[PDB]
Amino acid sequence: MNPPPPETSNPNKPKRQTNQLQYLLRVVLKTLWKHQFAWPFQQPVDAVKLNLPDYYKIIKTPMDMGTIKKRLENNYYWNAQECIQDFNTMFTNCYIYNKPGDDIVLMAEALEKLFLQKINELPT
Ligand SMILES: COCCNC(=O)CN1CCN(CCn2c(CCc3ccc(OCCCN(C)C)cc3)nc3cc(-c4c(C)noc4C)ccc32)CC1
Repeated sequence: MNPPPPETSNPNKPKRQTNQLQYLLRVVLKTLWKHQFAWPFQQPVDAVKLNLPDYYKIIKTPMDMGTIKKRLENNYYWNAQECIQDFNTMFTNCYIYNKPGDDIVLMAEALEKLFLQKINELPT
């Protein structure tokens, strides 16, 4: 079955808002979220609904944009790099589990290229 989703809150961690984290939520995440290809990435991979019995043997660090969105909304991230790392993990998991040329891989590739375009405009 599925593991519990990644934590989206950490009560022991202090919180702050930064210009880069605001930009990651309001521009980066929002832009990817509305993309034609976003739906498969808007929530944790559900291995029982999608019938993927080996998914969590192969992918031990799941990540998805629904989790990233809640993390941003909950001020879970202290450093903007934490959020960028989660996006990268999401994309890399997709490339590891699936085969090159699969529909989902070409969708991740389009989302990643757009992610990189938006991250390039991150404010100082
Ligand atoms: C270039 O390409 C052209 C454009 N693409 C297309 O036109 C092709 N299509 C796009 C839409 N896709 C949605 C399908 N999809 C979803 C949608 C959410 C969902 C829907 C139904 C469901 O359960 C009901 C039962 C459903 N059962 C019968 C399938 C549970 C979840 N989440 C996915 C995660 C994964 C994935 C992730 C991420 N990492 O590894 C894997 C595995 C893969 C595919 C996924 C299909 C292909």
